[PDB]
Amino acid sequence: VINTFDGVADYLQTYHKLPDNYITKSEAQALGWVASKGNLADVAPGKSIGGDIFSNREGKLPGKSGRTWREADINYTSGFRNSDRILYASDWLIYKTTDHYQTFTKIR
Repeated sequence: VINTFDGVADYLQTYHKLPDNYITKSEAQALGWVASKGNLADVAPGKSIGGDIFSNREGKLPGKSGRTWREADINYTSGFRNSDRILYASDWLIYKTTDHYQTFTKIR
């Protein structure tokens, strides 16, 4: 599984897409995922949540018209989701978060 920051970021860059292990929460919900139960590994073995649009409500991330930000879970294996996320733009700027969207740092 390609679920590490470096794996995802190198990948995102050479393929312009998320690796195979990711699904959206809506997708995830459709196969039986309940956030309150921390059961994703059960309904969707070996997958993590990633590919939903991050709204960038608080302008912490570089803005531009035509630019869309997207999110994805990092270092997930089973249980409750962690606080680790990767944020990628349509123009392919990659940022990381480890504090649940509070602070962002450039990775690519």
